[PDB]
Amino acid sequence: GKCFVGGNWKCNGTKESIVRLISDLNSSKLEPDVDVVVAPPFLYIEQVKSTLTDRIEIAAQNCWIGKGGAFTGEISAEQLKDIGCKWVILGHSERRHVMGENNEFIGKKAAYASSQGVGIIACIGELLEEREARKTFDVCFQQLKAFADALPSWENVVIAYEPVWAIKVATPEQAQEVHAAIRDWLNKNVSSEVASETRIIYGGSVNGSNCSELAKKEDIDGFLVGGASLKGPDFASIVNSVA
Amino acid sequence: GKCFVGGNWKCNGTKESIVRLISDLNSSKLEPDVDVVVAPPFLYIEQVKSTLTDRIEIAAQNCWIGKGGAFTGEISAEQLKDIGCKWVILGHSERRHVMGENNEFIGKKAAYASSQGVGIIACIGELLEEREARKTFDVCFQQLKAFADALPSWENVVIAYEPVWAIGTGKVATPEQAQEVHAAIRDWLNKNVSSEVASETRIIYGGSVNGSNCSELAKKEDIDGFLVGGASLKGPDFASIVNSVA
Repeated sequence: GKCFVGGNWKCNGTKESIVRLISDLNSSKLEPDVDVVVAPPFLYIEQVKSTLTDRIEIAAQNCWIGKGGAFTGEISAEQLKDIGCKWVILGHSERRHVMGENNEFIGKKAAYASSQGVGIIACIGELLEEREARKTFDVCFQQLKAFADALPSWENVVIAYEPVWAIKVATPEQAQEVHAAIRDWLNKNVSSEVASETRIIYGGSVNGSNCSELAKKEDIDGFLVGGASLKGPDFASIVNSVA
Repeated sequence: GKCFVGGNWKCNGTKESIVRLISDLNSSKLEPDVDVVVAPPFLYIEQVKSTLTDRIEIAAQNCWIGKGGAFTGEISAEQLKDIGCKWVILGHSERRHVMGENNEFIGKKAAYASSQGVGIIACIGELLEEREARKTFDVCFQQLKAFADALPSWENVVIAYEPVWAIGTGKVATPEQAQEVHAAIRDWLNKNVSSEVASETRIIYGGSVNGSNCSELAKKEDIDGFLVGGASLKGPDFASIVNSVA
């Protein structure tokens, strides 16, 4: 098994800014035993695939619930396959909470994307109001079950825990607390082999100056990086922290 | 005062299929003095921009309500401007009725994309039940109002009337029915915005347009062109639709 670091560029970047980011990612020294993924906005995925080192695999940030057709504005998983993505981010907190995506909806995307041979970065996490109600685990478990009930296999799936409730700062102990509970849930509700093989990555706010103490935690297998992924040096330091 | 014909490819296409569609579009002869636009899925916009005749301008099919940032999965209007789009489709019936976009949400996108210098294809239209209740105009007028209240300028705005019962159903509106609504839209613009906006703004018909039925629709006084769904995926068919509006 290998640790996993994904860079979610979110809704950011231009042709010019992405040339510079690709330049700095290409010149980075990245340790070889980490799986590295970046997720550009749809428009720029071809430019990234063409000029970024093939040591880094490419993810998209979303897809539609089913095959293509009369869904203006949407991108299908078979199109993600066609353009060269190996991964798609599903259930990101911003799509759940700004954009209203519910669990059944996200579950349909996971079933369909995996059916097209695209890996899933499956995002889960609870709001501040839910943690306060002592429902951290109820919410994360309900979200995991929706992925589990839809997926044909866990082989090409990574789980990202997003402490949405922080937005204070989550401690490495609070992060590890959830990652352990997630891995336990897999053990009890899927299998022992899935529980040990599935990477569980931390998706709270992470940069090159706070990743090292999170990386030491037993059930933190890497990171889903937000804003720090827009800068080569910061991102490379996060990659190298889990090597 | 030019007619306007847009092709909405929707969620369709691969590199390979789009090569074939681009080849067919490049090989057609398009009558001059028609604004022609195609809307590829986000992934393929660069490939289209690079290899499709620059006679045809490029649209995107959606964008976010405001500037970029922490909006995973979304494309901002300044990114559309960066990549070479001159138009974005907003308020398409599929985003309203399948994906839940409401009038105010759509209006925010329209205002923001306009602020980035991207043209608007503003879609309105009524459901089968609403036409059955004789609310066609109520609904269309409310949808126009939401665009008019949000838009800080009507430069580079085109209105697309899509009778939702006609999208992908093969039940095209008759030329008489379409003309009736287009006339009402233009009168609404005359009364509620300005007579300059009313006479200048292209009002295009969407809903099962194909190479057969475009000629009689194009004859109507207030139908200024088309927003083409399924037929835009076939190069020769789309070219005959462009050529109908001369």
